[PDB]
Amino acid sequence: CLGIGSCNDFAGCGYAVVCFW
Repeated sequence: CLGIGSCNDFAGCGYAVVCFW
């Protein structure tokens, strides 16, 4: 849940660098 540009943090909330999916 931040505004970067690789994958998603926790189900629709925002972005992630370390990919949960």
